[PDB]
Amino acid sequence: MTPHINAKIGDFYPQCLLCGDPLRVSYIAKKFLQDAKEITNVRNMLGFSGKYKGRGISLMGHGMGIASCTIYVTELIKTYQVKELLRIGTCGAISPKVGLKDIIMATGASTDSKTNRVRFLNHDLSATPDFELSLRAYQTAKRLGIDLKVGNVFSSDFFYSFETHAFDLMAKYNHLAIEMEAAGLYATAMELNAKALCLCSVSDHLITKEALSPKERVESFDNMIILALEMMS
Amino acid sequence: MTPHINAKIGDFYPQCLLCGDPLRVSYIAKKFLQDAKEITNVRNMLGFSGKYKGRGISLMGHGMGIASCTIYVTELIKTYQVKELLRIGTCGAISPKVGLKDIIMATGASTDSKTNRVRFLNHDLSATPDFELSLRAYQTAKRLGIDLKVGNVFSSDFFYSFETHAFDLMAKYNHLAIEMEAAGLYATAMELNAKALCLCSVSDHLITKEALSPKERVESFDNMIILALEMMS
Amino acid sequence: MTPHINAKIGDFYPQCLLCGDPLRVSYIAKKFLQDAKEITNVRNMLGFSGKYKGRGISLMGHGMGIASCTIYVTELIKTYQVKELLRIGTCGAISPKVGLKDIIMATGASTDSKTNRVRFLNHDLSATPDFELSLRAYQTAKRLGIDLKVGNVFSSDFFYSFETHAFDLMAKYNHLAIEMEAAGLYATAMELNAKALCLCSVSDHLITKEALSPKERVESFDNMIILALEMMS
Amino acid sequence: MTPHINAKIGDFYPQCLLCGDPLRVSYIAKKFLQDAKEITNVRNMLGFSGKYKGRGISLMGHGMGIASCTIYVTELIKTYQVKELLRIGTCGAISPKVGLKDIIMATGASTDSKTNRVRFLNHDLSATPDFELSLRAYQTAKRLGIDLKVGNVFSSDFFYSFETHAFDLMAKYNHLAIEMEAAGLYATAMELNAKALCLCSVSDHLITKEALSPKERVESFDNMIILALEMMS
Amino acid sequence: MTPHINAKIGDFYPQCLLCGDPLRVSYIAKKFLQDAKEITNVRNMLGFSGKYKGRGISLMGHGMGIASCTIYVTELIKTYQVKELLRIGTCGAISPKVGLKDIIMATGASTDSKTNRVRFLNHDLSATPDFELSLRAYQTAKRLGIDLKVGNVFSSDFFYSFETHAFDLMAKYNHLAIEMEAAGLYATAMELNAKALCLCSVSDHLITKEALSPKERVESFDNMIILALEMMS
Amino acid sequence: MTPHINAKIGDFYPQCLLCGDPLRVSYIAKKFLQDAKEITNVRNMLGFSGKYKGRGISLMGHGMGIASCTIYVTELIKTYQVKELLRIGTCGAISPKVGLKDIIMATGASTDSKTNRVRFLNHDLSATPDFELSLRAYQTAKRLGIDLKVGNVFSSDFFYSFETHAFDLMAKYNHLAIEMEAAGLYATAMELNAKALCLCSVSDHLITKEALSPKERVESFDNMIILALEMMS
Repeated sequence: MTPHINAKIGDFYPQCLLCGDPLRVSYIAKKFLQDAKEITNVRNMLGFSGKYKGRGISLMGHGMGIASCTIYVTELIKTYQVKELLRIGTCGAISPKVGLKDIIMATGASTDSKTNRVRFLNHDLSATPDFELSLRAYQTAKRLGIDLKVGNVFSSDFFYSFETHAFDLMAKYNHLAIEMEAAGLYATAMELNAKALCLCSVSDHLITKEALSPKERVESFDNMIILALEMMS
Repeated sequence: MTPHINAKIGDFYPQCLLCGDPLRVSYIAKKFLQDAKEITNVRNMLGFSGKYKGRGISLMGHGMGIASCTIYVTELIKTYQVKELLRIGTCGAISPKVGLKDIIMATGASTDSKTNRVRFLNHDLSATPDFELSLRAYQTAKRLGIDLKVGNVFSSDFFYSFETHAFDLMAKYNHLAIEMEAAGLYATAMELNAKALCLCSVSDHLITKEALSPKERVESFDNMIILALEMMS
Repeated sequence: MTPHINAKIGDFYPQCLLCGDPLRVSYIAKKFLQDAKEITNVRNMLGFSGKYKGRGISLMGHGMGIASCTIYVTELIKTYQVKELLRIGTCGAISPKVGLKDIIMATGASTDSKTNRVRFLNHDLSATPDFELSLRAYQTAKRLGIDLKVGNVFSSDFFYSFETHAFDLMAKYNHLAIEMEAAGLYATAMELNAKALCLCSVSDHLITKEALSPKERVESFDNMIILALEMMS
Repeated sequence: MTPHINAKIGDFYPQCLLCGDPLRVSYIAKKFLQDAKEITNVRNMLGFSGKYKGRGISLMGHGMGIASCTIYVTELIKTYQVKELLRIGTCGAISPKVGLKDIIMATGASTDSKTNRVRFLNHDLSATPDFELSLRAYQTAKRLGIDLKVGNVFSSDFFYSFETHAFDLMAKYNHLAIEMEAAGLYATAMELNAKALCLCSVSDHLITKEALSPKERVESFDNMIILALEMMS
Repeated sequence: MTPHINAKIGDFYPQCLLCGDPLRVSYIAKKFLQDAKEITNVRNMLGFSGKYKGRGISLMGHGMGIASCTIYVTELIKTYQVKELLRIGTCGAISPKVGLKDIIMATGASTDSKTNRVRFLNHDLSATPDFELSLRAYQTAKRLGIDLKVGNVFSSDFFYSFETHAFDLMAKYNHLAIEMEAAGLYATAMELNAKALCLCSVSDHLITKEALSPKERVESFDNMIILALEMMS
Repeated sequence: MTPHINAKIGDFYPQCLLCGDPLRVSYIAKKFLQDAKEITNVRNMLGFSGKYKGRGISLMGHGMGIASCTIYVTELIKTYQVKELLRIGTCGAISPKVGLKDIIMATGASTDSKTNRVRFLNHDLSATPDFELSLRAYQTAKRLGIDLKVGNVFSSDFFYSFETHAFDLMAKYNHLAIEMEAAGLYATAMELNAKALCLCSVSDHLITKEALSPKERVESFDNMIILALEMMS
């Protein structure tokens, strides 16, 4: 039905969790969902629909980077009628305000990409999440006793930065971490009148300088997963 | 002291309400504050300290445009130890999602200014308010029976726009109204680790050409003033 | 009549002096003009008309920053038919060629604002004054024996710069001082086919760190004020 | 070994073929490569090593967009010591000079990404392939009776473009087709002193809206796979 | 001594006239100077020294475009000690206020070049002439009976514009004509603390679409030549 | 017929060699062409037509910098029907891989000019030569026993750089040398559907500190001249 998703129209629930990693999506379906069905698998980018403790949710992989993320989110909204999108990914810490393990809620996503300038009159689009979703996250995290760190992230076109000298400046301006997709998710959701939010877990520390294995990036962040499932349930 | 404020160190309370118009500031002190004292008046830009329901509150004018607002906000934080800054004003609505008398909570401020590019590595800074402050506005509005319109505003360097043809695109991307300062207030507060939020009253609709009568303008601004004072108690 | 000026349509003389500070404007009206009338006071931004040595002249406050200055200058030209606009402001010296209280005529106003890029095809607009006003300032200063310094100024969106490391480069390219409005004045007068010039007196010296008090910024510049009045005769 | 590749150093041969779709990578391994072995599978992004006409060749998936392709290419060169990278993909034709089923050698990759301005002093990096590899492709195509179409491609951050009105201009400047990775592959190989080339098969015509059937796409893709393997052996 | 000038250090007088065309330079030496000596001829770019009414004056060709003009003016100031540089060039009028053969004094040179952004912090440099020279031109034109038209020029990288639709906008903002060098002459003299002015004679009218016809462009601009020689005398 | 060329239509052969220096063009005409005729001479920018091994070839000066090169290339293609344009210029080496008098073939021309962003939607145009011409150069160089170095060049608006600290980064990205016209030649040829290529001989080595005299820049590069004539045969 679209070039990158081979689900039937109607296979997605209106609420969808997203990860860049399709194997994290697969792990979520197996560990937390019942009656789960793989609904799409083009380019190995898996998506699922199932029940979290009796309530329907969908999961979808979005690949790495703003261009990849934009592709999947565009199709989810425009073709698959998805209304609420919650990214739960990984990020690299740069700020003294946060530590490893920490879950960050991104109230803004700054970027070194040109995509928002192309979208938005070559001006500065402030890429932001839906407020209702951010409120629901905060309240749920409180209810569950999960100490959520709240601020900006910086969404980069680079995993391997050319601007490591600038991390302190970013931290000063309340950038808690760097990842590579939130500004894409936020701008696409704004374009298309949908509700989006990004949470991310600090697996890696860019200034100290720890890094999780590929396996730990799938398996270490059950608290963030539970937060997402609970807030969309 | 500073070139633009003649208050004594210690004259400002840590929480301050801000408006563009120093006569709106004056109006607030004269009507709503107990023991209101004028604390500064350089360039006729007035500021006050007083009490509301037993709580110390300051008020400060910030003039028009990001550059003017930045001066005042920088001085308030760095010299006068202001920690929480709540800006209230009118705007020009550009979205069908809002109408006359609506109060907007600006969860992002986009801009055509170069100021955030200068501050932030020539990249896109997502200028955002403090989350706790925004949560405090939402909960207070709920208590007061105000239905907050939440979304982005666009902060322009132009009152008389050369890009009116772009207003529908702005509205498409969840910009509910146009004003001239919020992106500056937000960036400055991000730079300086202070808590900021902007609320805007819809007095004019730039698309529908709706405009409130001079009397209902006084009544609607009073409603927004009450919201703000209630938030700072 | 306009949102920012409440003068009647023939209240301004075609020749108008401008200061960002409405209290310097008030000072000038009281000390130097006969039959001076306050003609506007919206947002506490004062303007006056009266006579100097028999000839009508107007005075108008323009606030701080290009965005503020543009609002006022646009309205003075379009609504009030002002033909000649002479800013007599303050600036921060960055060259040893000038000292505290020196008078500078800006033959060009460079800028870190995006406003002229937005106005002018995303190209470089060289913001410049009317040559005949500049000629008249030079000749009037020689006659009065006031030694006018002549060169570029840099019109910034920042009073508190993030680029102090660049001030030497700006001084190398013949920028004598930094102020915040000249580029906006010049571009607005260019757009609207009006005659403009900016003079500024040095109120801050960024080499020497000496800075005037707010009161001194009103009172210390009679030579600049007399120069301005004399060139309008 | 890296966050995105779980192969051991020594697993990749120094020549590697790249495709965006890891299922395409799998197909090539299963049909064309002797002793095909899966060597990486992080995020479902498959990579393989095996032999073609006696020559060791590796295959690696790179995902969609410049940011994703940059991650994988950086790690293949800097960790896995890959020296020669040949990307083969589909593209959307924009030029009258090409049509469906044509194979394009990209001698330049233009872009709407900011990545190369970030890499390269905010100037214009002309992102180009290694000349000797491009010569090898030309000679191998002639030998195989492939009428190789040669020109620029335009590497976009957008699959769903906001600038379809510009496709004719891009075609005028010798952009034969649009894809989403070549500028990244080229700039990364330039940075890291590796040899890279991108070939792409026209699967869709973005002007006429004609498109190959799924069967027709696999058949045209096979010709390009043979070209790539033959030039690497 | 330089790659572009084969004059000996000391061959140039400190006052030098400049044209893009070395054959205009030749014409001036032969018609207006006594004891003229050709002092440089690298790339056929002729320069001369001679006498006008007993005073030493030099002449130098500078080719077309900001980059060519910058080469020669940098060399003249830095190697050859030239102190005063007066360009007497040709331009294409975009204003109704000017006609064929009118002389324009450029009080500002706008540009579509990136050169000034490269030189000046990526901001807007207002490229302007030395005020004393401009005063000297104005007084000398007055004494001679020459009607000097005064305003900005637009210095383009394009003789054959891609933006002819924008000539009306350029004219609105007080650009009387388009040429290709003034912004570079002015920026280089500002860099290097030298005095520079640009005069240009209208050879082409781009609005009325009228032009001088080769014959004709030779003795056409004697008013400008003499004005220049008189101001250096 | 054009303001910059006074040749008659049909005076140019369809294959043209180009140098910035019209005296190098003159040298080539006298030393290597039979029955050579000077065909144009406007602004001392010479051009010729003659025969090599009985085949017609033309030669044209293009001056210095992209704006100048663009003027002449535009006129040669549009008015004079020139189909194949071969720049044989000079350049400043920034890589250890090349020495004084080495011949570089530019497979891309990076730039600090704004010209290609003006041309190309504010995006990155990858400025590249015609492939068949580059193939011809390579094969012809083999035939002659000339060792042709191949890679990118950086086309600057500056001979005297403000970014000398960036040379090592340009070299890292496979820029062998800096010159000032190739990106303009390439973009113009791309715009007008013509075949172009740039070869340049090293006249300055910016790393080792060699620099040829003006005479050497005319006379030292017979190998490059012979290569160019033989490739047009």
